[PDB]
Amino acid sequence: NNPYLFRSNKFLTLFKNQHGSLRLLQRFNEDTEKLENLRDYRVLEYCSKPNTLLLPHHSDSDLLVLVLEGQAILVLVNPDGRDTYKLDQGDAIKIQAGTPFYLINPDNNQNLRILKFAITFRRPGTVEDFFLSSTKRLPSYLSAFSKNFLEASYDSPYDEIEQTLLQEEQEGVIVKMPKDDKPFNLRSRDPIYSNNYGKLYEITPEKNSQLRDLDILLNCLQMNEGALFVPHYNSRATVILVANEGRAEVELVGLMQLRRYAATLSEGDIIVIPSSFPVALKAASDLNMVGIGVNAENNERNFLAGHKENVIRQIPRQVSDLTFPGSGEEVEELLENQKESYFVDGQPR
Amino acid sequence: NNPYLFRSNKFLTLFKNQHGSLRLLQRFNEDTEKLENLRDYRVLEYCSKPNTLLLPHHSDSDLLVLVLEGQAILVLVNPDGRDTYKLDQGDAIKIQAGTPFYLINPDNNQNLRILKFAITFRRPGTVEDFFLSSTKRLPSYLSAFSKNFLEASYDSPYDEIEQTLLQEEQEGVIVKMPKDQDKPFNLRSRDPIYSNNYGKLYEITPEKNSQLRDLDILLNCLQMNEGALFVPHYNSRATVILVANEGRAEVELVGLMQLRRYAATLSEGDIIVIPSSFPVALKAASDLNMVGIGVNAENNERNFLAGHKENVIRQIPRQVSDLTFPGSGEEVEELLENQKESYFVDGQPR
Amino acid sequence: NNPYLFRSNKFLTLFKNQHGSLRLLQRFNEDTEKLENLRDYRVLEYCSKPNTLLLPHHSDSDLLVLVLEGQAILVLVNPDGRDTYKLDQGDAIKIQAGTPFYLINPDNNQNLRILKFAITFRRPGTVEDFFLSSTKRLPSYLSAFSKNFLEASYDSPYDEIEQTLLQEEQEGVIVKMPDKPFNLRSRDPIYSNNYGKLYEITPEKNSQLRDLDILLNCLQMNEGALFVPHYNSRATVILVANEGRAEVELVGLMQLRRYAATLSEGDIIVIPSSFPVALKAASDLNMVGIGVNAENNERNFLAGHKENVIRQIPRQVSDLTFPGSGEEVEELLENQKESYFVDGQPR
Repeated sequence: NNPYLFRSNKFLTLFKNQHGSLRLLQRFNEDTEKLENLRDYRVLEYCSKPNTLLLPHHSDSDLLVLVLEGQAILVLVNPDGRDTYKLDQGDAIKIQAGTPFYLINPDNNQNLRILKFAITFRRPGTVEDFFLSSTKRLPSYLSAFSKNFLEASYDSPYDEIEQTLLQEEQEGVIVKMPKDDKPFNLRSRDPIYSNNYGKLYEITPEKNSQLRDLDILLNCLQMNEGALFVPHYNSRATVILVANEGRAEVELVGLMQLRRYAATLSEGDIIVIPSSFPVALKAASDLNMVGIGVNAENNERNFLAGHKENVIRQIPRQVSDLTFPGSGEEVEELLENQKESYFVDGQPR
Repeated sequence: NNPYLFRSNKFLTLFKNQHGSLRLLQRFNEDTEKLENLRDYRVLEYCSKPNTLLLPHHSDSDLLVLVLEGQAILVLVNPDGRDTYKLDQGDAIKIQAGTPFYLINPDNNQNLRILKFAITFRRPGTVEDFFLSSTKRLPSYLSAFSKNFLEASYDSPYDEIEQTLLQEEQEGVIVKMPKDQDKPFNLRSRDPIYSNNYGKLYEITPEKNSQLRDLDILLNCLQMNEGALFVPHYNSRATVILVANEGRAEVELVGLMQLRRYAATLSEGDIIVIPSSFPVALKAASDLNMVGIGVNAENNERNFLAGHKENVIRQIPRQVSDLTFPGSGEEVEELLENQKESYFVDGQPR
Repeated sequence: NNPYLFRSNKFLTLFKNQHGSLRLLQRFNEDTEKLENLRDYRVLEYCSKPNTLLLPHHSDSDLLVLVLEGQAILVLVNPDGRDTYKLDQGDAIKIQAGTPFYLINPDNNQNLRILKFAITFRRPGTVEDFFLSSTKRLPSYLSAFSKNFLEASYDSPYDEIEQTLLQEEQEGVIVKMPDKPFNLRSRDPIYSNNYGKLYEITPEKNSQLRDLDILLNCLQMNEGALFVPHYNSRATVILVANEGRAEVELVGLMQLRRYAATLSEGDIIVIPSSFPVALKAASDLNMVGIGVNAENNERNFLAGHKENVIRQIPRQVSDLTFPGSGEEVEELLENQKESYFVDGQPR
């Protein structure tokens, strides 16, 4: 029906128990040619309950980890030592491929919800995880080696090695904790658009060294019920837009023939907004959303309504008069009606 | 039959009326595996008559715009203001994806002929254009939005909005202008890299021009006299899309399992693709000028197999020549010394 | 069965005579989707006997040339002049695409064995060579041009041109004779104990490699030695058995699979990024590694004292991850004293 829309039911449950869930969005190009440009990227949700640990693993892929809800303790293990980070809501960090990490929800009441955005390069489109832990679904990758190699390696009898590393200890890879460069925040900077209806924060690869490497931008969209993000488009960034809280009425325009792709988004729903496609966004409730833009370097946002950054207002009358049915002045007058910019009252009068 | 040849009839007419035409060359990889390296690029012709306007639109693709014939006024609109450029014949400029522009042929007699070279990145191989204009073939992309959103957006009744923006005024996206009235750069802005009595070749490399560095492209303007021959050579890295602009060219291309020769006579509007490392030679049937667009251009080097200057065979020592070739070392060295001129030579039969 | 394994018989013999052979490994992705990441690269052997010449040609591809055995005289022809290089065993150089070169084995007794690693960009996965020489298998690419163009070009009669350039002189492309290169072992080895050395040039350290985003390593091990379980973060390494025989255990993936194999002279195993790998020397062996996606690569070990990531996991977390008590784990990882290379002899 709409190829740019990924309902929260298009997520595959990789793992689940009473402690938390790991879910994996289908390939962007599983169902359509129109997203060949995204085939290298995958999205994952990690919901975990209080006082949980995600057992040590490494990914074959680079991860952009982004805390939507709650607080987390991330530990990266390198051959040398280990780095520990408290991530609060809105914090993001890049976990290099090959780095072994584990994740803790310390809060005694607050759930944890984390968005992983995997950049694949080994096998494009596919994310493999390597867990050290023998569990029910899967054993330790150490167990894959022969009796000889393991014994020679650790200078130990296989019986010691098996009873100490390789036997199945835990049921799952999310377990209960005993009954008891750096990260950066989306909203660490001042919002690039901010009036009485909405804020939009944005970190660009131009401004953050972790993102320059990935050629990604992140933005945090906040709006009030009834507010409208007026028609605009990005020059370069293809933005994967994730409904975090609230419901959003989205209208997307594209193309042969002129097509309109509208949808109402609930918590967990994703729409892909290609570069140069005009888009508008009404808040059905107070909502915040999180955007991940690829091909982000040099991105520029052109508006088609409101006072500020309205490209149509920069078209001279002599040209307007020819382009449009209205006279040059008739057009210029209609564009001056709307006083606010970016975010406006989207309520029927 | 010849997969590197794109006749002028391989262009699809996107739009046409009595004011001008916009045409679009088929994908380079539509008909052969042999051009996978070009699948991200598309070529377009814009021929427009005097005192015409191309209505405001933006592309999803980066455009390299290049004026073959005439003069034009290009206006790039940004959210901040707008930039205006006079393009004369041989002028080129990069139009960023997402930039809304319009194009005017002001000359009261001279036609306008422009080459668009689209670098695609959103949907590889595909160029979409977004026109603000309600026309016969297509309505404004603004019209696509709901009655609610449009009204809320412009703070106006839909009646006003439809009559002012969305109603069809113009018949086409090329319209006649009313009666009673970084920066661009020229191919020939530098000195030609090869220049004798038979031919000139101008060349801008990404090494020398910041707009091209980004695209990893080179442009060259080839001029030759009837009967002149561009002697056998090849590029190391650059795969050149070669556009017959004026005159007719006898072209011999050598390639590969099996050894093949891909020859053809080229007319105004014809294109041949000359892969990297493929030996190529080119005789002028008439006085011709051509335009070259080379991809993978960074660090390109041109090796010749004939003439005095830059003839790689002349750099092979006699001891090795004698083994490589049937002739004695000296017999070879003597034969390569015969041809006195370089690059461009007399191509006339004796 | 094992898609990462390329036996020496999987090389296609492009040309052969009593003077030498040119052989070309099948596409990495011919038979499996699991190596999409390598589809731009091709491997070749050039084995030539003493006092031989490889006739002047240019490639459509960038070549990383690497001398496994013997010594060679490489001549690169540019439009201006020519550069001549003596390569000794272990020497490597990048021959840019389009550069015409020829190759000589001057030694009166030693064979020449060269590993060519082609980086393809024109037609991805395909290497074309363009020989100036008329031979039995193929004529000079000059012969392709018309009588007119050739005559006009060299300002000479076709008779002279044909008898001097275009006629078949030689039987084959290997005939009997009448910036700078760098050695794998030019630096100090990054790992060195009583069982093994590993040399490694990274793109970080060598500007010829920075361009190609490649690392090279020279692995030397003593019979019975074991390269303990490790993985690279980013580099996918094409591993070439040069001398000796190696037991290789490679672990990967929906299902957990082990890809073991015994490798002989000429055999290649591809070791993906993030796949744990271990390697026992059945005999004294040396191998050559070509790692792609090499920029910023990091090697994490799962056994031995130094650079063992499992040792950096704290007890409190270990206790949960593994069946053993925190200290049971900590103690077991302390048993093995040496690092990287260990005694692989069974108790």
